[PDB]
Amino acid sequence: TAFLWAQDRDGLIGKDGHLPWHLPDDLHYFRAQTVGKIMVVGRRTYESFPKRPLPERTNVVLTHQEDYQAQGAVVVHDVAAVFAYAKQHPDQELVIAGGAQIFTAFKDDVDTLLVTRLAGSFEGDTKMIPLNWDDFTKVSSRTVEDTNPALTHTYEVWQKKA
Ligand SMILES: NC(=O)C1=CN([C@@H]2O[C@H](COP(=O)(O)OP(=O)(O)OC[C@H]3O[C@@H](n4cnc5c(N)ncnc54)[C@H](OP(=O)(O)O)[C@@H]3O)[C@@H](O)[C@H]2O)C=CC1
Repeated sequence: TAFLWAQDRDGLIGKDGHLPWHLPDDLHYFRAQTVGKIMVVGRRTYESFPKRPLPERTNVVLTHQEDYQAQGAVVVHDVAAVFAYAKQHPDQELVIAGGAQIFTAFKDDVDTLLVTRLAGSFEGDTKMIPLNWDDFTKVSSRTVEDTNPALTHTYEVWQKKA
């Protein structure tokens, strides 16, 4: 399983349950990556989905109550069950597009970590938590140069190391 997330250089992920900055460029990449794979997105996150719904994709909506019905994605209230499901299908890749609470709960045990850095900065009421360098290491790093300083960003991939 792999976790994909993006955060501002200053230390911001979003605000009012929405993305203050618009980067369709990076978003297209994320959408393409999740193609042919099962991904789980938190309900609060779903509210931020700027390009919804997401047809022709195995998306699952995460909610507190199993009884609650969600459209476009399967509703599961058991965090442990999702993990076991992925374990059952090792061949299938798992990608998580939030929410932050979900990220935190599964932050301690993640096989693949995806980190996106933004050259620009945005103001918001949500700040990203501290990252343990010892817990994870970067397998490789990629540099992307855009005309606008804010547009330019660096993409890196981290994996668990013994
Ligand atoms: N740095 C980053 O890349 C990330 C950024 N973000 C940003 O944050 C926003 C979402 O974060 P935030 O608003 O704090 O809320 P979350 O998206 O983290 O909220 C998660 C929701 O999932 C459901 N849920 C949580 N825990 C469980 C559980 N144990 N069992 C079942 N369902 C569960 C709940 O739904 P309910 O209570 O509504 O039924 C809960 O409100 C996104 O819209 C985005 O803007 C989100 C993820 C990652």
